[PDB]
Amino acid sequence: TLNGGITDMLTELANFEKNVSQAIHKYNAYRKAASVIAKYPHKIKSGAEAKKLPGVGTKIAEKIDEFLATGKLRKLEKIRQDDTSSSINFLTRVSGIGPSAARKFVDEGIKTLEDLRKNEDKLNHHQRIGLKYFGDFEKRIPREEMLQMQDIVLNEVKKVDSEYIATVCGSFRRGAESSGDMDVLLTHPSFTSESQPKLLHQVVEQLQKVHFITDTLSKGETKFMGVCQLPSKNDEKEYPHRRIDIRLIPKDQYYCGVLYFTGSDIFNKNMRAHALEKGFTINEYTIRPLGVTGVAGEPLPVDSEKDIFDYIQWKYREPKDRSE
DNA sequence: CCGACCGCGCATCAGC
DNA sequence: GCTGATGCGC
DNA sequence: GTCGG
Ligand SMILES: Nc1nc(C[C@H]2C[C@H](O)[C@@H](COP(=O)(O)OP(=O)(O)OP(=O)(O)O)O2)c(NC=O)c(=O)[nH]1
Ligand SMILES: [Ca+2]
Ligand SMILES: [Ca+2]
Ligand SMILES: [Ca+2]
Ligand code: NA
Ligand code: NA
Repeated sequence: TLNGGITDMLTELANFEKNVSQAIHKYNAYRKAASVIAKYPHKIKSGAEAKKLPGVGTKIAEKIDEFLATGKLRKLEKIRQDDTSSSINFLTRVSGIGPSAARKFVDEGIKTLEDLRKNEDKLNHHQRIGLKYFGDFEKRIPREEMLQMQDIVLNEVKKVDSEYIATVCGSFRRGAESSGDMDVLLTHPSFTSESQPKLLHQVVEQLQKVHFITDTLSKGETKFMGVCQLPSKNDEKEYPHRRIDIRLIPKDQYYCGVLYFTGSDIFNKNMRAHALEKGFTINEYTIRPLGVTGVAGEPLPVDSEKDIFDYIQWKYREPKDRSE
């Protein structure tokens, strides 16, 4: 919490730009600034000092000097006191309510969870589920629970067909102590770029059959987004409901997918910048060679995460060591 | 100065 | 009925 | 809002 007041302020400004101004690039600018400042190992003494960090520019340096001298930001103070902005900001915490729906709801006097619960007819299916689990979806997931969730998913997937490959990615695969949701990448040897039906559906159905998956936000042939819950013992309290995504990826793009969806964002960026310096380009699907004039060639064969590191002559980085 | 800032799968809607 | 645009999440 | 061409 060296500069926790500054990072809190920048995050509040970010959330305002995202939810109220509908300016996703300023949201990400403020987020970027807050991240580098949370990494900085000194209590910032001036805006000029922070401005030396990448992502901190002139207007953020100005806000830091105001916050340092006064302990507050009058832009934020006015925003907090604006009832419309505060209601729009709150409503976007419902999964499925974005800035457009939030503003539309607030315009017609729908401002609170109660107002939403009163107006289920004006909600689409996703929004109804987000409202249903409003508190649960904002809880984090302890790693011990993730581990238990991974066991169910891998086991039920194996039960459908032994040849499925399922990998839990995101912050969990990087070894985090808690996760926000569960990210599952699924493949099968029979599904390639140049190619069985219902491959995702059968896994989703089996997980519903054992009452692990409890709700569906969206589902198609390659991506499922829904809700799941660990089973409870007959004497203890039930578990929170959890967000879970399952994506079906072709096997020849699978390990590029695992690489991408493990992250982190900073690590992917560093790994792709290094790939370029070696004459390769990595995206979420493929690694391709670069010709002399920057033309990408055909995708290279990838049987594992390690193959990707080998191509660019990088020693394998363990998922836990991929924070950057 | 000024354009880019990831962009795609799914759900939903406006227009044909 | 269809297609393309958009909101949303990530 | 920040960055870079
Ligand atoms: N789960 C998920 N992630 C991404 C983004 C990629 C790049 C990112 O470094 C990596 C993990 O991002 P994610 O939002 O899952 O964050 P994570 O590190 O898992 O933290 P948390 O979810 O809070 O536990 O996946 C997606 N694609 C685009 O954003 C996606 O559809 N689903
Ligand atoms: Ca995640
Ligand atoms: Ca609950
Ligand atoms: Ca993408
Ligand atoms: Na939302
Ligand atoms: Na997330």
